[PDB]
Amino acid sequence: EAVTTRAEALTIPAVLRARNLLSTTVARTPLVCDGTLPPFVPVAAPATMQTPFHRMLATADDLLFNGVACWALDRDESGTCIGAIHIPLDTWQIEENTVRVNGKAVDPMEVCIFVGIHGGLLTHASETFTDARNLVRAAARVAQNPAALIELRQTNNAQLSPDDVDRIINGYVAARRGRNSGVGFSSSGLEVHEHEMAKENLLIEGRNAAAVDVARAMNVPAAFIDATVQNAASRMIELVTFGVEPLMSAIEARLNQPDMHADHLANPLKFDPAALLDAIPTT
Amino acid sequence: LGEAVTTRAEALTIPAVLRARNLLSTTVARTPLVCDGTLPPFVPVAAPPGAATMQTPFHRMLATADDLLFNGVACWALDRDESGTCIGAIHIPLDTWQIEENTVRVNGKAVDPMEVCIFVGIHGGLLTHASETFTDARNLVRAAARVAQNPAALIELRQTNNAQLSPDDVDRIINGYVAARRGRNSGVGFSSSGLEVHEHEMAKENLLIEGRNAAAVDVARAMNVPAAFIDATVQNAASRMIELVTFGVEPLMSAIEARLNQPDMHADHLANPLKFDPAALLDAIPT
Amino acid sequence: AVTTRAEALTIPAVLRARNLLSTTVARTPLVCDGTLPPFVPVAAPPGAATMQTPFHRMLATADDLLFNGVACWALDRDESGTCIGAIHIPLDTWQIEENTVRVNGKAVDPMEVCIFVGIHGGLLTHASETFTDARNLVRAAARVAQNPAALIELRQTNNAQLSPDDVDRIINGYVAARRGRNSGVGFSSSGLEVHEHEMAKENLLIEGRNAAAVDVARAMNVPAAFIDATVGQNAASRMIELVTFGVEPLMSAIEARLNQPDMHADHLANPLKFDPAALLDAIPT
Amino acid sequence: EAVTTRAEALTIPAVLRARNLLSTTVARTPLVCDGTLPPFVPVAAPATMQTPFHRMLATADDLLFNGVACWALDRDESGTCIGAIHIPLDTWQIEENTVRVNGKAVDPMEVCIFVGIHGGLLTHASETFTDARNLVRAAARVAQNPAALIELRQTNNAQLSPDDVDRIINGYVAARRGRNSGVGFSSSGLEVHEHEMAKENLLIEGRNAAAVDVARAMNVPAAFIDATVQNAASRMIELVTFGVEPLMSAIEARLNQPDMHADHLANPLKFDPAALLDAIPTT
Amino acid sequence: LGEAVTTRAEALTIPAVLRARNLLSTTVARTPLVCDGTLPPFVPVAAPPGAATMQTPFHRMLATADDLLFNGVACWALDRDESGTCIGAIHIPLDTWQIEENTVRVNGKAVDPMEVCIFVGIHGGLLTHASETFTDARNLVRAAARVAQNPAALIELRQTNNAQLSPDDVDRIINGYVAARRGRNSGVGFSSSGLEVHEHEMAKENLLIEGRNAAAVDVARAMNVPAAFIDATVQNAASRMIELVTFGVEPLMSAIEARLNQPDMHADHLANPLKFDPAALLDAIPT
Repeated sequence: EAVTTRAEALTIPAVLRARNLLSTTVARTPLVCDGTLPPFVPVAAPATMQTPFHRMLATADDLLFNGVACWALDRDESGTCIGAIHIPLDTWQIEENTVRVNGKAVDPMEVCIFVGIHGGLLTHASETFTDARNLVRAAARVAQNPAALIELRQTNNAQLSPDDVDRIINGYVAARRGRNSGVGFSSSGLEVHEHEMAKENLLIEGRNAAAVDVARAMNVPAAFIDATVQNAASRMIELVTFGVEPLMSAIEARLNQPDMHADHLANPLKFDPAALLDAIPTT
Repeated sequence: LGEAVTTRAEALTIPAVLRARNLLSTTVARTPLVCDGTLPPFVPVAAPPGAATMQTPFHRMLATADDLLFNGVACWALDRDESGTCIGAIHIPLDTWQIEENTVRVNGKAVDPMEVCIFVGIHGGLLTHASETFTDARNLVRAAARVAQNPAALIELRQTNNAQLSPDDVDRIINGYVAARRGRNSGVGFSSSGLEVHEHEMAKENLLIEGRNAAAVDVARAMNVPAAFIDATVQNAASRMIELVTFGVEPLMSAIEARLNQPDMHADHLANPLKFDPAALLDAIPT
Repeated sequence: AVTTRAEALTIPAVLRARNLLSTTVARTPLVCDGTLPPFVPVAAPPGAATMQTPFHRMLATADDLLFNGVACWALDRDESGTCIGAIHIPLDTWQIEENTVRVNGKAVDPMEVCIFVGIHGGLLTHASETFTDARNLVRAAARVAQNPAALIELRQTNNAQLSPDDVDRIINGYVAARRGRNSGVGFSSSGLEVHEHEMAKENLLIEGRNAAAVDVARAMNVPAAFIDATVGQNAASRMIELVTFGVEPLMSAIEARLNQPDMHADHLANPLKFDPAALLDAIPT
Repeated sequence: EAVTTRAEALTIPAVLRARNLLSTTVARTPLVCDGTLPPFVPVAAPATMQTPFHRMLATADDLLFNGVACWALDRDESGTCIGAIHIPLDTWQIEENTVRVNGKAVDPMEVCIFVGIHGGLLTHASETFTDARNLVRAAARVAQNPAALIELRQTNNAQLSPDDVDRIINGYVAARRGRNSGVGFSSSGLEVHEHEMAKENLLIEGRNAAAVDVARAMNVPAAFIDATVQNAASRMIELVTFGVEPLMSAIEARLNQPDMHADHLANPLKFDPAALLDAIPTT
Repeated sequence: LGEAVTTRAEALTIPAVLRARNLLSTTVARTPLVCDGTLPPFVPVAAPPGAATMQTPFHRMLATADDLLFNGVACWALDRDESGTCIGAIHIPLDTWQIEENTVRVNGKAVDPMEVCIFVGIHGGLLTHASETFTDARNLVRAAARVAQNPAALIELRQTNNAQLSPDDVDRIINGYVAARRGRNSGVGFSSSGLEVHEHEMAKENLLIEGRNAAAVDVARAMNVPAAFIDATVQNAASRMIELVTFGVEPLMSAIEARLNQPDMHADHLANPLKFDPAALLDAIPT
């Protein structure tokens, strides 16, 4: 019941909330340059269009969850890359040293692979995500059924077959699972005794702790996802400085390599977070 | 996993570790290396244009910060040309190099000292020092998962009666409870006559609640970051960054600088030393 | 008991305290009104794969002084007899038998080493109990959080005749279950009852943990707020705070040694000083 | 198990922390004078060198712990004292009126003895130090073994030899001391009963109280050693004014006597705490 | 010790006493004595250059403040030369002088009144007045040491059975518990059949906790210092010093001044009185 996939991760609201603060901001922020902007920047797909926004957003998710991302390049201008589109992770892999898209081995120059700032959440945060999800599930089982263990205790001296008891147990299971709105009959001398009574404060406290741990794994501060432990421009600056900016740096790094942007040394490509603050309306 | 936390992978599954790591290593990685003289070729170039090691200078530093933090040492494998001038350098993984006596071996083959640059950290690595506190940190979360719903570690089945019971009779009810405790039959078990279940070893919820936070602060401490930085409980971005840099990152940056400023790496270290530029991080912050 | 540095450094507060102290010394320049003594910029001579940088010499020296109260440099002297390089050497490689110093086996000329003397006899002597306590306290909480009972009693209720081995294996049953033998299910056989005694005091453990940490800070001459301990500012202030009370005592000890004729000829007129103001200049604006 | 020695005192972190705040500051602060500084000020040992820093530090510790300190003087200049080195306490003593170093009686002018501001901590603070140390030891015994007294209570009517019971007791001792992870077997009718259950709050509260009492004996304010009940320059001033300055006054007193500094009346020797504030870096 | 706290040595083993003492007596000692006229010879000179009483003027005042505080009186033995002008004065211990009728005796030998100067304090000495509160103060700490681990002062061994037991039988189990209570056998004792141990006289932890602080405040009160000054619970250095001087020390300084400003000690007291200069203490504080 582990959380091993993105789909599963995204069902944890903290994960989803952090992921948008992070991915969305990257996709929102433009790439910028002194001198001529590489043609792939404003153009993804010239069949199925993919907007530049979506290319970045997709890329930002890949790097976060899986630690790696691939663009498919259209280098036309003999040499230069004039478009790139994001392509899903299950659509490429790296064999020994070769790279293969759709199972067909590809020329290295057809492709741009990104490496992230670690191996990806699905590798490192699987445990914490699993805990965060489970905890909310624990609270729902136990809100009303606080005792994990129920004992049916015979006090008379009748000898009952295995089957007899299997039957006795079954009536109380139905009653728990809601039959007759939770009324059960203990037949003759039997007494129910509840054991392993849930520790309420630990579930409560643990829930926030889970939320803080998610914020941690995801590199956004806990206050940002309303986990308990400033104007818009302040928070965005804060979010960018400690949260988003490391993905941006990894992404710029790749992009500023000779295969993508041959004038990178003198005129490096850079994300422009300042653009986001300018979009903020003025009081 | 597992038992103790002894590998980097295990540790990074602890969110406070991963968060303390991101703050430390990514800052280092983002921070430009800078010189009043002409800048050394290796600084802008990690992997050369044509290879299957597309290591960027950012990932080179990042991996290095990590190596230093967890293992206490790091290696770059230098590309020296025929004049002996290092024109690029890549970080290589710890498991691919070593030192025997005075010999550096990379991939099992001894190598010229000069083909390599080895960095010594600020201690012996968190994998040596903080291994116990990481185990504790991770173990605490798992206990709370077990414990929250099943607080009592030990169940006793106690006979209160002289009732004749075969061992098979007992085996049977033990199994039914064992099934319950794994959650089959919706937690319901049966106690034959005169037999009573008693709960023992009830967990201390407060110990576990405080312990969790305490575990976090101890991770913060081992990793040389303030606990409020990882949201462990005890202003603007520019101040937070200065604080992080001043006490968290400068020791690592200082160590890296130290090594880079030796003559095999930067000959002109004395007149024009090669320094990280944290001011660059602040300029990047918008207003 | 915690008797070695290795063990000490597994206490997070010890590590944290030590980084702030030792690394801060290491980053601080030794500066001179005259021209610099040649050993200051040079520790290990030029070399090729790894070597002791001057930063690491100081770092290593700071630790030595802190944990053991003394530290040694192996001096490199020119034909004029002045130190033009100094390398920190590990403590398990030198001893001081008489007024005579030996490194590895051999006795050595006083002029080949520089021995520093710290501000006390070292945490490893003075703070061994606190370190031990701090460590054991964290381990206690880990045992205790799920097994709060210090003593379990298995009480025989009937008058069956048990044998030492009978008893012996019955305990083993419980030790087993306490390890998780049938989901921590044990069977109390109509003459047995399990009783828990000596329930752990959690507050005293929760408070004691913080108390331990504060004791560590005290021992290491750092404010408890710096290692994030609790007791019922901008980077610049903290550095100053950390330097004035935290680190200046070491620097002063190290300065005293360095300001001697074997090390620094012009010390009377132009003494060698650490320059903590450099640490503040480094802080971006 | 009393704390009667310095070594033992220095194992109490509060004692150690106070001692450095106190001794270290004195050693750090220079001696100063209008007109010519006595030659012994900058020079201790011209065999085993002792730095001036160490001379003061050593002296400051002696006066604090034992209330008394000795320098060994090298008066060369026929009359004047041109060097002094600190010498350990077990290296000198005062017989009836004579002073003896290493068992050999010495000329009074070979020696400079200091008297402190009281008889020394090892005399007055032995009890408090003993309590402070013990308290932490109490908490460690009792964290997990809160009951000081354990009773093994026979309920059957068997007559047991002294030896029998000696044996019974022994099994429970092992179990306490950790054998079988604290599982013990009470054989037949015996019941364990725990008595003298530790008073938790008193150990907790008492610990801080111990720390405050140490601060008290040592003449530093409790906040300074992080005991629970301002920029650098403020605290140093505060520390100097009420903490260090009394040792400094005792030390100046001796030094400003004719045997050491013959121009003391017009040009008295003085500690210069202001030097410490000047060393503080400027924001 | 002991029983009551009756000697100065016992009292000084109480940290609040020692701290209140240091603040009071050392301030007095550090504070210069000062005159608009020419300054009396005795002020700069306690012990002359050649003697085995190397008493400095600082220790002279210090000892005197102490004498006054604890015992209510102090003596200086004056060195008067043949003109009768006092050229130096040393403090001498209380046990070496006394007054019988109108005669002062030093070391058992009557002496000329003029060879001596005796100071009268502000009360009869804390050793008279505060003896009970010092006992209480010290006793409170010891109780908490006993009590913390062994809260119950009295153990009862109670027989619940008509069981025949020799006195020797009883003596035996009493001894085994007595051993336990001293900590032999790791606190474990044995109760023979029908015998039960019962705890009685459980200490009140709060009484002891509050009592401790209360004891401190009462020490503060007896010694004329504010409790926050000894960190007992209820700004800058210059203000703290003024406060201490104004209410704590000036009465003692005032008393000493009084005596010094009589004609046998300072003839010109009227025109140019001899005054302590607390301002000097403030000037010594750096900025």
